[PDB]
Amino acid sequence: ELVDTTEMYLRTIYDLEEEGVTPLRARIAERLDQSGPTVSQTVSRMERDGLLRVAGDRHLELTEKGRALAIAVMRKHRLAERLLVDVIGLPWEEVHAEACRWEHVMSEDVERRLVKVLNNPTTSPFGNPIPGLVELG
Amino acid sequence: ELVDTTEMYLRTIYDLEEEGVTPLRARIAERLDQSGPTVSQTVSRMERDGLLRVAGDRHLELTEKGRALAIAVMRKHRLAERLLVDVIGLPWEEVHAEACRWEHVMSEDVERRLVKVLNNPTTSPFGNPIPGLVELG
Amino acid sequence: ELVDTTEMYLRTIYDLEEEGVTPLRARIAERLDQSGPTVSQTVSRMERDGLLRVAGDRHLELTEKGRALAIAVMRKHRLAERLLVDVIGLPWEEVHAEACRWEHVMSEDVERRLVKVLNNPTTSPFGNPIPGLVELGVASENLYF
Amino acid sequence: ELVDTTEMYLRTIYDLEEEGVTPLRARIAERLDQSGPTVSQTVSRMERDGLLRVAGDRHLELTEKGRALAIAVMRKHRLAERLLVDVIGLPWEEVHAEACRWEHVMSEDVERRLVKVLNNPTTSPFGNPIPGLVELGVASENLYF
DNA sequence: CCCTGTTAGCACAGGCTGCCCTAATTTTAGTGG
DNA sequence: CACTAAAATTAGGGCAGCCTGTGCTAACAGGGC
Ligand code: NI
Ligand code: NI
Ligand code: NI
Ligand code: NI
Ligand code: NI
Ligand code: NI
Ligand code: NI
Ligand code: NI
Ligand code: NI
Ligand code: NI
Ligand code: NI
Ligand code: NI
Repeated sequence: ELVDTTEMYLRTIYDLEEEGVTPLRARIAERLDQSGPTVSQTVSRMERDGLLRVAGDRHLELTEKGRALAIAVMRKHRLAERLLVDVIGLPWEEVHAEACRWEHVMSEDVERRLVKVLNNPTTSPFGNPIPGLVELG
Repeated sequence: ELVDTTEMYLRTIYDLEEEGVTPLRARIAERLDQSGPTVSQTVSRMERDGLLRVAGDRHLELTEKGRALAIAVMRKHRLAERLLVDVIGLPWEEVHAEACRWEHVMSEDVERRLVKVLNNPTTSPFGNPIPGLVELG
Repeated sequence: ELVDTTEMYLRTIYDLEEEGVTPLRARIAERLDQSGPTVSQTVSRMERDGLLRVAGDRHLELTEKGRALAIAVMRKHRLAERLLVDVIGLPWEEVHAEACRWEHVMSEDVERRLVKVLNNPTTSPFGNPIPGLVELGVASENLYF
Repeated sequence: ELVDTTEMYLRTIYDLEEEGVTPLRARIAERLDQSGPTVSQTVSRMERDGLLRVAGDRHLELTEKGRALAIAVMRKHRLAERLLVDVIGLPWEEVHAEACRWEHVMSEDVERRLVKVLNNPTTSPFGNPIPGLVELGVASENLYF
């Protein structure tokens, strides 16, 4: 359903920072409609796997490793949204729902093909900036 | 890694019908590169859920329900292939692999849009036909 | 350590009714020594599961189902208490605490058999009446004037 | 359901030593009707708490600490079995089941009273030896050749 | 040997509920001003 | 009302202990070049 739990967690956190709200496990429990214990356990794993940390104040902070992955996903997300509006012609309202699944399967090759095809876009079809276009190459 | 195990088993069984090769479990192990025990388990799970059934000769055959579903995943896989070649301009030797993943996240909404935008396609860029177009709408 | 939280909440509520005190989430807090937030949360599950209802004036009331269980656990508890004292010879100061755990594991089969071997007791050795002997299936009520 | 998971695991492994059957997580899954992943996760927990170790060949081996506790539970189990047969008269088919729950709530105080009241039983009504009475402190090991 | 499969025993990811906590805050009830 | 003590909630956790899906090797079974 999430298609890829880990990435959804990484991207959910990114969203939170973007939204200005403090990233805590409760914020994720709500947004992904999953039990409290599920988020703790999924986050533990991501911690175990050097993707993030739970600070002393229980703040969620991404590691360099994790922030790299998170960016990659948001980048695909927003490239997806673009592709869906400019080219495919999917109605405004459903573009996000669709991209939420696509972000998890697009390769970086297609990403780079989209940059060309879509005319060096720098923003989602909503004003939202596209992260890490530089590292994409 | 398959993204969707079930759907991949379905499309694989479909491919085997298309190619006219005898549909055995050993056949799914080779292509999906899993172990005999692994594919037997998963198959009997799909049997449990009424997607397929093992005959007397151990022939895996799709149910009514299971056939429909497969057609739909093949429809996606190949429309994805069209889009990746005709529009995105992804190199040829990589379009399948990419669409192997995209097939599992595409919405029918996106499918109907592809039909229009791709100018009523009937085949993947590789040649093979695209099924389920009528069922689509 | 409670062994069964739910049965203990019910039995607690029943002790309180026996004793005369109004049954509030806050009494359970003090009896079972648990945090307020915990006691409210546990009570929601029991409300969810149809064991009790929290009334408009915050009173805790047992449902037919809840009351049934309450008695069945009390009955188990004072039977165990009889056994331990009259048969097993455990020192008094431990027999309640023991019964507090045994109450959560004893079946109705054992209970019935206990009634016969203890020569039809009607009270725990502390004197407190054994409830639910009728619904258990081993006695009928016959009034004396 | 099991009343206390850990103790049931310990006791089940101890059971498997008695019958001389190889102590694998798979056995536990079967006997307690639980999924493999459940027992695996729970066994890690008990490893982590010094109750047992998982050998290189996956054999489950009780640590001294886990063993003491397991004997202590097995002892309660069978003491309770004697009590249910000799004294209470619970039907045979229901006795182990009842004991399977009693084993988890009986104090050692009760175990010692039961040794007296049951005239120093050495065996459960099923024929199986009651282990750990020396540790209980009611007897002394003396060897016969 | 090979092909194809089963049976027995694992791995880990990724879901869940029950039941316990502090802290901080808020709400409900009654005394007294 | 005002003010407070008891009562309860909000907010964010903890840990134990359940589950199914989907992946693996080993060991073997039986049919066959
Ligand atoms: Ni911080
Ligand atoms: Ni979006
Ligand atoms: Ni997503
Ligand atoms: Ni056939
Ligand atoms: Ni293809
Ligand atoms: Ni695929
Ligand atoms: Ni009332
Ligand atoms: Ni008592
Ligand atoms: Ni109790
Ligand atoms: Ni060994
Ligand atoms: Ni037994
Ligand atoms: Ni037990």
